[PDB]
Amino acid sequence: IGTGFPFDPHYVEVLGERMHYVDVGPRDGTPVLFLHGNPTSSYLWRNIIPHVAPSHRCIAPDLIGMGKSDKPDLDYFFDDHVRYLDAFIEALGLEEVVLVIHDWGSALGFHWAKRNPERVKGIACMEFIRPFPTWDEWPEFARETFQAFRTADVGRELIIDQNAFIEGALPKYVVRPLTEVEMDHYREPFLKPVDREPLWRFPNELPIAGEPANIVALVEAYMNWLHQSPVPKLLFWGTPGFIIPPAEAARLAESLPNCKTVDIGPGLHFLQEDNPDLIGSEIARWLPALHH
Ligand SMILES: [Cl-]
Repeated sequence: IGTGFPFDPHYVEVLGERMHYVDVGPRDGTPVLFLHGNPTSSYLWRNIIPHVAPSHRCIAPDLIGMGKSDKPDLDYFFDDHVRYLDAFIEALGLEEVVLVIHDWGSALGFHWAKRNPERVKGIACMEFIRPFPTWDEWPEFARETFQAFRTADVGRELIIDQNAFIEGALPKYVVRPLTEVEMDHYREPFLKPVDREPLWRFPNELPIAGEPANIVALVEAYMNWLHQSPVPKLLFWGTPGFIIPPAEAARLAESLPNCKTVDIGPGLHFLQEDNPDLIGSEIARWLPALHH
């Protein structure tokens, strides 16, 4: 599995701040927009993009406060990310897109699709955010971890002061061991502790046990949209998975219209780090029939 990031940097200024992004492939078609989540960056997509770039434009931004993007002193609420990504998409002049989304990138992507349904020609998703109506829906062995993340004292200590999301959760939810070179690419945005604010606000925004109410309502809304939308969908899942276990992937296969599911083998949350070549090859194979 490749550890390098052989993508030229691109930058766009939106809402006073520079956002970094990958931009490769042809300009005369429908772009494929790749949205990472917490605590990652476009680095997460590095081994997937090369499968898709031959046929389609690949655009992979670093969310505001993450990756090589600028790091304003924001609260980094979901709503902040929405503002920055909405502006990013318009700054690039995108019209119709295909989305490839994970974690908070999936909340952003599904929320954008719900608001812009005629501009979404397909959604490839994996380990995506859905409501967890009670802590019981949450993976058992991570309930204590995320309950502690979701506090103003202990959660800040762990995630900001001790970098637990990077040093702990990230490698814990990849089945294969991440290498030190890969870990250094994920560490680099967050070398200064104060810059870890998004890594803490994100778990506090997760729709779990009814809280926070604004995010539960928005996530419920995009999931209701998704369940009624005819848009083509490609859902990657692993075993045991994390926020989409195998049984949920199978329910979604039956319940979401025009949905193809792909078993990637072993995986937890960051499926891209366990089987990037199958994810990329399957996205590439699925794109042509979306054009018409
Ligand atoms: Cl999170």
